[PDB]
This record gives sequence, C-alpha cells and structure tokens, in this order.
Amino acid sequence: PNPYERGPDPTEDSIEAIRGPFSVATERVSSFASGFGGGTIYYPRETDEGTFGAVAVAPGFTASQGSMSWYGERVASHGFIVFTIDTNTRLDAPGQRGRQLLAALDYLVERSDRKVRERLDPNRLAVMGHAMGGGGSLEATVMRPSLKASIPLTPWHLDKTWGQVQVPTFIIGAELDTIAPVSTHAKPFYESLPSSLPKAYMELCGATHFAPNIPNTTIAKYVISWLKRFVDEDTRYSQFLCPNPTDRAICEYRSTCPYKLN
Ligand SMILES: [Ca+2]
Repeated sequence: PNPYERGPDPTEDSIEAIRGPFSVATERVSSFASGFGGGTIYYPRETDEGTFGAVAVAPGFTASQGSMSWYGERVASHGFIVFTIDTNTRLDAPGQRGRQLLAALDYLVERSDRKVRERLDPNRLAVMGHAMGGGGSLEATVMRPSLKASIPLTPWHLDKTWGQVQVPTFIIGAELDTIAPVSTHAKPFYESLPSSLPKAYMELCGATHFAPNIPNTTIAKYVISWLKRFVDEDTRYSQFLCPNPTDRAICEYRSTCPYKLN
C-alpha cells in the first residue's frame, strides 16, 4: 500500500471543507531565521498515521504571510505541513523569492522544533506562491528539481520559458488579472512547461490578481488535491484532477492528464 496516504477516502465535499479531518497546531518562526524572513508553521497534531509532507507558501510583491494566512489551517487540516513565510524585504524579486522558499524548506528540515521535525518527512517537500511568489515557486523547482509539487498562484515573472521544470506544477490564473495577465504570464508559463510534465492550468472566472489572498474553495479543493497526488502520491485524489475539473467557477482548464504514477 501507499505508505504516505493520510486521512479518509476523499469526497468532492471533503476537499471543499473549510476544516479537514486533521487538527492543526502552529509554531511561530522568528524573522531572524537565516535565508528568509520567518513565518508561521501549520502542522497536523495527529501523529498516529505517520509523518507528513510540507509546503512552503510565499507572498507577492510588497506582501507578507498575512495575505497567505488562510492557506495554513485550510490545507494543514487535510494532512500537510504548511509554512507561510515572510521574505527578507517586501520588495524581493521572483528570483530571490525562490531561494527563500528553499531556505524556509531547509529550516523545516534542519532547524525546526522537535514537534515539527518529528512530524516531517523531509523527502516530500513542495512550494507554493502568489504573484511574484508564484514566479518564485517556478524558480524554486528549477533550483531544486527534487521537490514534489509546485503551485504558482496568479504568478508573475519576467522569463516565460520553463521548459526544464521537472516538478509537477499547478498554475492558477485569474481571468480579470490585469497586473499579471494570464495571456502574457500564467498561460505562457504553462505552455512553456514540458509536455511530458504532470501539469495543470486553472483560470478562475471573474477573479482578480488578488483572488488567492481571500478564502476560495475552488483554489483550496485543488491545491489540496494537487498536494495529495504528488506530495503524498495519493492516487485517491486523481479523480478530482483527471479528467479536467468542470467547476462553474473555472473558466479554462488545461492539463497533461492522465498523471501516470512514476
Ligand atoms: Ca531572516
């Protein structure tokens, strides 16, 4: 059996739930941590099912973990360690945000508290980021191809060619995004990704550049499903991902389905 499967068999209602099956505790990380600006670690409390993978969450330009705080309890309650981080300076570029995403992951593995390290599987790490943090999410996978999953949220980046990414990448675009429009950012990012890569592009209807900053069930249900399928190798969640989701909130979806288990 898959030793990384956590939680009961998933329903369409379960992935959408505000509170997952797990109970969430937290740990505050000082900004004097090396490589990044600290953050808040959300981790499951139940330990009788085994350790969990982790996901580091980066904010956008001039932003902090407050704009990404709702991902913590929402995602960690489904069986993940969520590390919403702050950057060194709020004006950090996408390239710098990719390094600090990895520096946060290193902290989880090397210097985190015993209560977090004892619950952590350091071989199953993922990244996620909003806007310039989304560009940093793409940057991190280029810097560390061993990551399990990557979720750029309405990402922004100068470079458009990502044809050497080897990490399963889920790009969420906003239809009415005029800061990082999907026509010149999110879609060119997805298309430049290797055709052989397990990837997906979800465009939210009527959403703006700042939609990932507020509780959104369409984002949460498939962020959870993407993390389950590639961080936990939980094929029980391939149902919600392949074939392409048909939610009313979604305006366009592209994928390399099916995601054959490797
Ligand atoms: Ca620091």
